[PDB]
Amino acid sequence: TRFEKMDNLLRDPKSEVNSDCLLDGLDALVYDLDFPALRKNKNIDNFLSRYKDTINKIRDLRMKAEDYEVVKVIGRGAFGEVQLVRHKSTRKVYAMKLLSKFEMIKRSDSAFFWEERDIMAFANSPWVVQLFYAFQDDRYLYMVMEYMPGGDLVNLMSNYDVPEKWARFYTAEVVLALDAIHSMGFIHRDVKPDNMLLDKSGHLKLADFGTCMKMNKEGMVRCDTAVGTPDYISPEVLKSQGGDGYYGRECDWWSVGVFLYEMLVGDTPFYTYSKIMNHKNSLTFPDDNDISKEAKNLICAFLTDREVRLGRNGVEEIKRHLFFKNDQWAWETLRDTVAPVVPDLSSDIDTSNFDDLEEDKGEEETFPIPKAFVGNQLPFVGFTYYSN
Amino acid sequence: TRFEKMDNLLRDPKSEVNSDCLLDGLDALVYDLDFPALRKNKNIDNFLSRYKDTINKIRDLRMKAEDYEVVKVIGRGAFGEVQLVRHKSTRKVYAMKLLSKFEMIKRSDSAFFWEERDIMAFANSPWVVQLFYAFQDDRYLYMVMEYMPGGDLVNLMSNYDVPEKWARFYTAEVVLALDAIHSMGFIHRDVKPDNMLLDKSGHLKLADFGTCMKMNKEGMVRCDTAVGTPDYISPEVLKSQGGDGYYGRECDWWSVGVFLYEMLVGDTPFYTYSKIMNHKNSLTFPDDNDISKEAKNLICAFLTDREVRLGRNGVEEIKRHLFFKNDQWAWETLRDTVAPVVPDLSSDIDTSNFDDLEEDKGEEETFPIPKAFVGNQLPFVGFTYYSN
Ligand SMILES: COc1cc(C(=O)N[C@H](CO)c2ccccc2)ccc1-c1cn[nH]c1
Ligand SMILES: COc1cc(C(=O)N[C@H](CO)c2ccccc2)ccc1-c1cn[nH]c1
Repeated sequence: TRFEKMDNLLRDPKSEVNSDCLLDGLDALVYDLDFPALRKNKNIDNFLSRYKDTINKIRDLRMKAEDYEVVKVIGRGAFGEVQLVRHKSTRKVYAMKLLSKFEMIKRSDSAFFWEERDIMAFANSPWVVQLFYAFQDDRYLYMVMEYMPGGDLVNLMSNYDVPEKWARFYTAEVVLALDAIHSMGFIHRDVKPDNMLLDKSGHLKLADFGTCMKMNKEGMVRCDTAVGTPDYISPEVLKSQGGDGYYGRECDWWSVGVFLYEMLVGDTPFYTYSKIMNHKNSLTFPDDNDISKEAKNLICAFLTDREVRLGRNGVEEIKRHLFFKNDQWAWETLRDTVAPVVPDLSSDIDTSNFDDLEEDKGEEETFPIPKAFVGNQLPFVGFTYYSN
Repeated sequence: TRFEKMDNLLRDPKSEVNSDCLLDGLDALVYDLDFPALRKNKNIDNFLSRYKDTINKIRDLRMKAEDYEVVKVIGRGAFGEVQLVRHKSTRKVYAMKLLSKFEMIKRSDSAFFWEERDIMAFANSPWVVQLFYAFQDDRYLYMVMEYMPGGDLVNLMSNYDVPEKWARFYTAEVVLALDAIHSMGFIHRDVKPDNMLLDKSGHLKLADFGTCMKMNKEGMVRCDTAVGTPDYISPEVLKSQGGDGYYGRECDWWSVGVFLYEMLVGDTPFYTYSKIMNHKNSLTFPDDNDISKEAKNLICAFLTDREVRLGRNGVEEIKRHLFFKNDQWAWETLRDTVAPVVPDLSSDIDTSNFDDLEEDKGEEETFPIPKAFVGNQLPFVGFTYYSN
C-alpha cells in the first residue's frame, strides 16, 4: 500500500521529512510562537499549552550543545567558529562547528550550509571530513565532525620548505578527494589549502563546503554570480559571471593548478582582479627555479582556458600525468602509504597544529522579541541529522 | 542511550509526537502559511519553497477524503455529520464522521474531539465503536469507525413495544459498555439512547464521546460547568455546577436509571429544569403499570442522591441486582447470546435502521484568506491516527 512508500520517507536519513527533521518543524513552532505578544491568539496559545510540556521533554532527550564540553576554539570566521569538544557521555573528542542563526539571518542568505551538511554526512569517503551529528538550538546550527588533528595545508606550507616529493603526494590526495565531491554531483566553486585538513596519520581530507552546488543532468552548475576567492577563480566562471553563463567541473581543477603552483613557487600565479583573463601571457615561473619540467607541465595543464584544460575528459587524464609517476605509492594504495608529515601528537585534545584563537570571550548577540509572527527558525527546519 | 527512549515516543500510537502527529505539524504550517499576504516574509517563503513539493507528495500518499466513496448521510448535527462510506481500494464499508473545522473554530472550543478520538481508538472493547483511522484536510476532521448497521436505541424504542426481557438485556450491555469507559479513566457526563448503537448481530456498542473527561487520581472529574442534557443530569453535577464542585462515577450510573425508566415507562422521569433536585418526591411510576417490582427497584437504586446511589461501591453491586437474574444469559457470556432485535439486512450498505437525512446538498462555508498569521489548523495538530 501507500503506507509502505510513505514509510521510506520517514526512515531515509537523506529525507527532509524523516522523523528527526519532522521533529525540528514542531520544535521550530514552539521557539517561534512562545511570545507574550503572539500568545494573545487563541490558536497559538491552545497549541503551545498542548505541546510545550512534550517539546521540552524532547529537547532534553535530543542532542543539545550541553552534551559536549568545549576544550578550545580551533577555527573561526564567516558567521560561526569551530571548537575542539568532548562528548560528556562517550568521552569521544570531536570538532564542532557552531554557526550563528542571528548573523546568518541578519546578513540575509540562510541556505549555504545545506551542501556543507549533505556532503559531510553522506560522502562516505576517506577524502571528506565526516559529519556525525547535525543538531540545533534557538541560537545556532551545530556540526559535529571528526577532528583533524594534523591541522590545515595553510600552516603546513608556511612551516616547511615543501619539496616536490610532498607536492606530488598532497596534489594526488587533493585530486582523489576532489573527485569524490564530483562523484557526489557537486562542484566546489572554491578549492583552497584552508579546506585541506590532515588526519591523525597526516593524510588529507576536504572540509568547509559552503561554496558548493549540485550540477544539472547536462553536467554544469548554471550560475550568473561570482562566488569564490579572487585568486582561485577560473576565466570560465569570471567572464560569464554576470552576463549569461553556466560553469562546470573544469573550473574546479583550475584550483588544483593554483594549489600545486603555490606549493612550489611560494606565491599565487595571478595577483585589481585580472591577469587570470590573460592566463597565457601572465603565467610565469620565477627564473630560474628548481621546479621540475613535469611539475610545470601539470601546472600549465590545469591553468589554461576551459576548452582544452586537463580534467575535461575525466579524472584518469590527471591520474595518468607523469608528475604523479613515483616509485613509493600508487593511486589505489595512496592513502595506505606513510604521509610526508605525520603529526607527533601528545593528547587526544592537542591543538598544536592549529593557530591559537582565544576562547571566544564576548557578548552573544540575539534576535529581538517580535510582535508579529516572524518564523526565524523556519529555514533551519530539517537540519538535524543523527548517524543513529 | 536517550535515543532508545525518544524512539518509543516516535512509535507509540498513543503519543502526540508520533511520526503521524509530527507530519500533521508540518502539514499545518503549509496550510497556514501559503497565502500571498504572508509569503512576503522571507523566512515564510524560503520554507514554503523548500517544503511545498514534499508535503504535496505526502498529501497524496496519506489518507485523504478522496480515498472513500460517500454512500449516504446516516447521521448529522453539532458541527459535523456521519456518512456511510466505502474504501475505494479495499472495498470495506465504514461509517465516517466529517467534522467542520470552520464551525468548530468560529463557535470557539476545538478540544472536545480529543476524548472522542482516544476512546474509540484505544478502547479495545466489544462495547465501544472502533475508530480505525483518524485523518484531516484543510476543512474537516475525519473519523472512520466500524459501521453499526443495527441503528440506534432511539429508533428501537420508538418502533417496538419493548418488553422487560429486552430492557434486561439492553441495560445489561449498557452497564458493561459504560464500565469499559470507566476502566479507561473516563466519565461520559451524558449517556443517552442516541449514543447506543447496534452491531450486525443486534448487540450494543457505545459511540459519540464529545462529553467526556479524564478523572483525577482521587476518582473525580472536578468541574464547575453544566455540560449535558437537561433530563439525564444528576442532582450531584447540577447543584455544584457553578458554585464549587467535583463530579464523579456515580452521576454516570444515574443516566442508566433514566434509560431503563424510559424503556419501560415510555417517557422521562423528570420533565424549567428541576424536579431532579426533589428526585425523591417527584419520582413516580404510572399507576398502575405492568412494570415488575425488580425493574422499579433498580430504577430507584440508580435515581437517588449520590451518597447512597448504586454504583458507588463498584460495578459488581449493579451486576448482582435481581433485575438481571435470568435463565437465558450470564454477564461473562452476555455478548454471545442472541440479541432481542437482530437486523435482517439486505446489502453491506443497507441503512434501513437509520433515519433518512438527505445527501447534504449545500454550500461548504470556509475560513477567510488572512493578512496576519492565524494558525487555524494549529489545534488539529496530532489528530491523525492510523491503526497501521
Ligand atoms: C578548524 O577546523 C575546521 C574548520 C572548518 C571550517 O569550515 N572552518 C572555516 C574557517 O576556517 C569556517 C567557516 C564558517 C564558519 C566557521 C568556520 C571545518 C572543519 C574543521 C575541522 C577540524 N577538525 N575537524 C574538522
Ligand atoms: C449515525 O451513526 C453514528 C453517529 C455518531 C455520532 O456521534 N452522531 C452524532 C449525532 O447523532 C454527531 C455528533 C457530532 C457531529 C456529527 C454527528 C457516531 C457514530 C455513528 C456510527 C454508526 N455506525 N458506526 C458508527
